[PDB]
Amino acid sequence: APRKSVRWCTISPAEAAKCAKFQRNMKKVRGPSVSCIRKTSSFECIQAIAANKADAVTLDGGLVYEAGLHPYKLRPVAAEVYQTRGKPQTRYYAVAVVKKGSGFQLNQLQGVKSCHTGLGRSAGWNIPIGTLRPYLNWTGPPEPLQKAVANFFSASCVPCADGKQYPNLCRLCAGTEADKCACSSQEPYFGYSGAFKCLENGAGDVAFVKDSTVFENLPDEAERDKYELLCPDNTRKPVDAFKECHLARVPSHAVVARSVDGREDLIWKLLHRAQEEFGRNKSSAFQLFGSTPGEQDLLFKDSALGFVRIPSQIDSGLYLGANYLTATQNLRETAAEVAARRERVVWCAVGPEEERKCKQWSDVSNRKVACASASTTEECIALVLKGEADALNLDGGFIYVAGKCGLVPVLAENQKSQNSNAPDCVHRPPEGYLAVAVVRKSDADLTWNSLSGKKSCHTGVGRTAAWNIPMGLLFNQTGSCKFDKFFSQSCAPGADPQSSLCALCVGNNENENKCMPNSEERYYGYTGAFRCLAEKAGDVAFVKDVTVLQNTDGKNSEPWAKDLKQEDFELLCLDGTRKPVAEAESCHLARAPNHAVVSQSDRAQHLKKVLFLQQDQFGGNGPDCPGKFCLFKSETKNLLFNDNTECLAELQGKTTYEQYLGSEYVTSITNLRRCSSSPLLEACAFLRA
Ligand SMILES: [Sm+3]
Ligand SMILES: [Sm+3]
Repeated sequence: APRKSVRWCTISPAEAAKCAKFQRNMKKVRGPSVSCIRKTSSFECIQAIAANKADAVTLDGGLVYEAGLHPYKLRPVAAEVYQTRGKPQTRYYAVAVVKKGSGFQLNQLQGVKSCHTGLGRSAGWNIPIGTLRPYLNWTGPPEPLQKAVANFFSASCVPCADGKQYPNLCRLCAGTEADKCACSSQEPYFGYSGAFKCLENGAGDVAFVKDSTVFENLPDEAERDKYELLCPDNTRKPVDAFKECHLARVPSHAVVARSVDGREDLIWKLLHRAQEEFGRNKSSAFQLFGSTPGEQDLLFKDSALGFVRIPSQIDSGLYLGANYLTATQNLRETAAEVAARRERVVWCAVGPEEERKCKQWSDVSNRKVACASASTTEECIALVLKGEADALNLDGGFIYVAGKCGLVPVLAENQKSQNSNAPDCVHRPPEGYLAVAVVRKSDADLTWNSLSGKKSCHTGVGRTAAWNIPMGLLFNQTGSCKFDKFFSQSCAPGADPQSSLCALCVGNNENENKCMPNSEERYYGYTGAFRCLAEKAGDVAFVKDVTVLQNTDGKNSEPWAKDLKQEDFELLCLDGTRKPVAEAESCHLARAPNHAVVSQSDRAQHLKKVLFLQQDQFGGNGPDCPGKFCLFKSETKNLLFNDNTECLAELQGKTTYEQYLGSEYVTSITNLRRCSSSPLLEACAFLRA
């Protein structure tokens, strides 16, 4: 029954004392217990926990990142919350404080003495040095960045700096013999405050800090008018306009632990009660977010409202978020590397057959596109979220989540629709596709009204054509959320494998991977679903009219198909009517949005431009399609895009997810969520807040 005490990793004599007072205040409270291990730095604290020598340490963004790097695998368990001047947050602005009349503009920093909180943290280093990178003249990765900055500022006070090799980086540090440049509250200038003083005492001319710092020691407006903000555009404004003025915005500091056996469950209890037993003015016997006049920021960041518990799928990268990981990694990749990465495009494949495919496209384009894959649509969405990946094709069903995660649909898949297949596609308004209800005419007693407890084949859950529309419908008639209970059994990969919904699925040829949601599941997607009913594994196939068409009457030359015939298939129609496969126009459940590639709005454009190129060299009329590669072709296997894709088009202004899918569906979908919820939709829920 008992569960251990949280080992908290301190960093200087200061921290312990504080940690101390906490542990005891804690027990005096009859709350989960604590303890303090003792090392010398945040970087150290990391390793310690790594080797289960301890369990937690509140970390800076910059440090979180390192903490997540391979060997250690640390996770932002909890997040602090601060000022904002109004509505509380987990994001903070990174600035530059200089004394009125110092003159120099941010682009002029060469020659100035500068202050820094410590090595590698956001506000003081990560953000700043990257900004000024364009004036460093530093070979890149091969040549130590320390020497750069070293030689960029006349001298300075860099905590954790390797002042032996680059003494200039700790010159300014006012610290005793070895306390000098120490990487803890033993160095007076270490930390936000730290830096501010380093500027206040005239040591430096520019401090890189937290947006609240200044107000965090200048209680009197007057004093506050003595200083300013170096805005990235080259002007200077007042300390309280960080809002416009700032080098960057960066995510909150966080309580980190182990990828595995972190004891998350003990940590969060500790902090939760802590907010509650000694946070914002609750008692007077102790104060979490209160530190000595000697040193600030002990254990947590001073005057932090409190914490928020991060959801678990969140692993650092993500926590950070794109914008930050790129630049952070940017300070350790060559310019070349850099510009390289900016000009290309990494596509995110789901499943092997696809990666293969992405591999082709790669070699065919001469690397203008490269590849990033994984086992689940979710998965490739995250990757874009993290920045290992730029983009991929989504179906409206994933559009919705992607959109929830802040991504935007760039180009649309436009079928060789029918009117006039001239370069109309490009401008042609995406006209949609019909999700139909399919079964064996053979089996006619059957209707839409009959599907209670029968066999169903779904292309994928969380997808439109199949899942979304029908279940949504069924949701409208059953008044109940037990999706697995409706059809006797089912085939719908990405469902819980030990459920009926993944009952009728066949895993790859060697029957492995039952229910995964990708092409190995021979019953996955459009085709796979049509066959699941074809091989009669089930009775009702939720798919697109077109679907049937593509594999019957000798279309797909695959055995299971081969002798399939249009006439053999009937459409269930919303009024109990059944029709042949052609009357779809009047025999469908509804109209689905065409699929849509997507990425971070950021690259929105460049994404568009090279794909447009790629599509002029390899899609519908690809001068080289039947020749050395066809982007839009994949052996009735739908690799990357639908096999009938004429091309990809302009969204006719639909630029926000809602716009593209439209209110209704969107609403249709948000209704279902009342039934269920996914991991990533949740994740984002907290990140985008
Ligand atoms: Sm910081
Ligand atoms: Sm689809």
